[PDB]
Amino acid sequence: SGAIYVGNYRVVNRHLATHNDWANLVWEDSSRDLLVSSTTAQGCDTIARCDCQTGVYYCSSRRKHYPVSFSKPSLIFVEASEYYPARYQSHLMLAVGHSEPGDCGGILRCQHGVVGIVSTGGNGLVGFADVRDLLWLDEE
Ligand SMILES: COc1ccccc1-c1nnco1
Ligand SMILES: [Zn+2]
Repeated sequence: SGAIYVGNYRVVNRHLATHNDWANLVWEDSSRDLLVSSTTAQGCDTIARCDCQTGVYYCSSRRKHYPVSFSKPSLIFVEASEYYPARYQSHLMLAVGHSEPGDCGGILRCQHGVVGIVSTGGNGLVGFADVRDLLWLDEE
């Protein structure tokens, strides 16, 4: 689990969104596993605006933050797992690292702020849903 709280937005994995998120929907995209809902209180997370490929992510299944190199946001095949079917996911970045389903929502951060959230895993890779292209999270 986990979310990004920027301005009056809450950013979550689409597959973990709650009824409240859907009842306060701003934007969602199945292809990216992202959903954004509106918040009553202002958040303080800063979204990275950059093309960094190094950062640190939170892995809840190890209670650890790991430094990682990560790839460019791309359209990648995600294999079937115990709880989820095989599908293509867009705006996905991969790193070599540990990820289990319950790690979804863990923050990836660089020196510029939040890059994205854990979204996929398998075969010793961790996949992150990028948010750095969603420039509107910074306004309105
Ligand atoms: C961090 O995510 C995973 C790690 C391992 C296996 C599957 C997943 C996953 N796939 N879709 C959602 O979670
Ligand atoms: Zn950066």
